[PDB]
Amino acid sequence: DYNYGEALQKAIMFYEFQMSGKLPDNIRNNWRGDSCLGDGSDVGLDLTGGWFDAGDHVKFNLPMAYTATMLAWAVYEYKDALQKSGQLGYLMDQIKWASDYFIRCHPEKYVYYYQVGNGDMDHRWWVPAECIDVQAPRPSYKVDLSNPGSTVTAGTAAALAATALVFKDTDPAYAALCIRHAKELFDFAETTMSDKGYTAALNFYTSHSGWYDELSWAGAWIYLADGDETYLEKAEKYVDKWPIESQTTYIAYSWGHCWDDVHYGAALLLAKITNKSLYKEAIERHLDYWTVGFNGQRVRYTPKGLAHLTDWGVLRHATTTAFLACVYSDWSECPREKANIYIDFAKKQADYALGSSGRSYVVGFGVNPPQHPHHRTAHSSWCDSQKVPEYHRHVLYGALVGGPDASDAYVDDIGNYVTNEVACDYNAGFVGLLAKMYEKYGGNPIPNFMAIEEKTNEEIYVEATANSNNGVELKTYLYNKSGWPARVCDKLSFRYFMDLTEYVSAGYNPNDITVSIIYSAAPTAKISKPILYDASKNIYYCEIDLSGTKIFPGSNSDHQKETQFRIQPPAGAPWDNTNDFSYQGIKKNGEVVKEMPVYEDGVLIFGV
Ligand SMILES: [Ca+2]
Ligand SMILES: [Ca+2]
Repeated sequence: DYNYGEALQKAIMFYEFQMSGKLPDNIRNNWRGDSCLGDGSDVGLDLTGGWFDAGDHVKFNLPMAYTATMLAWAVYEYKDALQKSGQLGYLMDQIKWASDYFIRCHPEKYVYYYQVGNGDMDHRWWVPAECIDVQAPRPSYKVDLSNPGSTVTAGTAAALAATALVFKDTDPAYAALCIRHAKELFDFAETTMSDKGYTAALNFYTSHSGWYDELSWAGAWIYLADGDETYLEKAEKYVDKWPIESQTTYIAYSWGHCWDDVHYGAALLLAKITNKSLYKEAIERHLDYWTVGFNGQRVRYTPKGLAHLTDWGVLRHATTTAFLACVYSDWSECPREKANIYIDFAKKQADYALGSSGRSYVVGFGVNPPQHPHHRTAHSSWCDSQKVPEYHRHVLYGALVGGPDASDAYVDDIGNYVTNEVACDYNAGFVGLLAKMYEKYGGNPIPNFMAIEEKTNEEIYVEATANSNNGVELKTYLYNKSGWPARVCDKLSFRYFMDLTEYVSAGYNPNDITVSIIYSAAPTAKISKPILYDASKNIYYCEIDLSGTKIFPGSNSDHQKETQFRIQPPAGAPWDNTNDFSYQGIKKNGEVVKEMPVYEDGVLIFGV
């Protein structure tokens, strides 16, 4: 059988790679650093934190809130299994990472920021998370009473209520904070009944289904968190506003639970809360359609057994429905025959994602996993190209990709933003599915698993050429191809070492040597007079300081800065470049000159 504990371990770790903001020191990788620390600065608020949505760096709160709710749902249903796997703490930390962010986005009762970053502006740049905020502004978008967003506020209410539910025993004060914000956001959504102000997510996370399903979703979670029947009643109030399967009176059943349709999960929760036939029949009708069929109709299946609802995020849909199948099949009121059908269906969808069709569709897991997920920071280009490097510098452990077509066909290409898309909501229900599969079938996680990668290219270094000319003239490029993690540097300098024995032995003062910047792409570039390095051997160096100029792996030729400079003695003084340490290195290998060491804020970071 497949190792569900390892899969669960990695599916949860995936969210660490999506973290935005000032990162905790207990992350388990060496290739994510601080990012987007100025989020919210355009409106005078701290709106850092949360997750980047997909392979981009926009923070879309509707799918982010959906994700957090689903992860908390996994905790709620499968806490003990998650504890045993060793991953419950990390999952809870990720849930709180998102929820802390939602709370900051809600500075007053009827004002909610639902997006940080602009989709069109953000997606123009194929650069790592640690550099994206240098390339374009990241505006903060909000809804309020004059420009409302019932769908996203209700969605966030559900996330904070679900967070309160799972934290109320271990952190009563935080749960009380979450539940208050939840009820306020619910009232906000219910008061406005409109998405008129929810515009910044157009073409990315538009709500075609509206907010009535979200109101039942949020109401049910609020009730579960603190037992307020006022919100269960409101949740049931809006059931008759849910989508209806056309040509029938049935609650819609032929799609699936996802970020833009939560009435499937809402029906399941309301079923367990009230045991009412309406909800039990609705969810059974849905799960039947996905398994054995309903009234002569059944979801499409690939020849190799994948339930194939659509071509967009097909594995996201199959694994999420499987999760719901797990929850309902574990319920005592679920008819036994179909409890077995449902859980058998859930395992097969889990096993398809993990490799039953011949390859894994989970990055970094199993047999022949995808290697080119459509993900900027895991690829980690230093020059704003999907094609450079031609392989990902990092392994996005645990990422469930979009998946194959209805014939099980699939191509692993970074440019296929459909088959190789990855996203927060793709892994959300997946985590809960793997929790149940671990609870039932086991599979040992990797002990103390850490995503500490080997650095496969030199991050920061000088490339240089030189020519002798009554002294020396240097043409240098100071590179920042950092990757572990990518980072912006603005305090970089390097040293050029010389042996001035022939010069000082002839009676000349090193301070009369001319040092000059000829040209530099760094406007702050400066060069020091010779500095004594070894009084016994008359070794000196000149410091070329580019502090003040950003050098980072991004676009606009920012991953390198050219500096041309000259070091020339007074006319007539002896000069021998051939005994100069840095000159010798340049002529040995100008590509990477260890003999011109690089310093960041005065600390050596490369070279001898
Ligand atoms: Ca909706
Ligand atoms: Ca010399």
